[PDB]
Amino acid sequence: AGQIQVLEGLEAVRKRPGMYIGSTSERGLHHLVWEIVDNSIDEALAGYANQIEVVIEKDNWIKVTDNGRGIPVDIQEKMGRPAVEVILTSSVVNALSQDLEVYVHRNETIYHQAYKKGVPQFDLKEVGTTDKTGTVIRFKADGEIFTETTVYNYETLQQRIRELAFLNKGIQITLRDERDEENVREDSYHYE
Repeated sequence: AGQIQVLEGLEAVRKRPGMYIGSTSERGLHHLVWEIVDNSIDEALAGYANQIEVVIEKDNWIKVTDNGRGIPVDIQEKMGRPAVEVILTSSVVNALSQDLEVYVHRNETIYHQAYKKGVPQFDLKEVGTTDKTGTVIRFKADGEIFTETTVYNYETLQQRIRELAFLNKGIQITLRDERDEENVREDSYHYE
């Protein structure tokens, strides 16, 4: 029933995306970034993170990295699935992305899963080791949903990132545009 309810949720979000994120215009595209960054900010507010990095990657992928606890990976009695899988298969960003990848650094281990339109492409796997904790989410917005544009505006991202750092003092939040490898721009904000 659990995994059935997952698939139905994905279908629901992709049928009426504007009901979930306000619009499928440039505004809604940027809302994807906010949803992910908001979750990292909660982890800092909980006492466990203090650095968030947003990278606009080649072809308008977005990568958001935080140094929090890592999304948990323990198998849920609820779903029989890893917690991270449950969390990400119920995410609007994941549903509205053509592709999305997660790397969790936790338990001295790096765990990876990938998704398309919210559907896991393989079971969560151990890919490496680590001495850090945190979460990396990389996604590519689905152009079948975002029919006007899938191109981010640096100044839009910058203005809100600066506002978020000012509002949440002590969190370092960095924005980097890597879309043109010959001119990489970075702005980093850290209030008191």
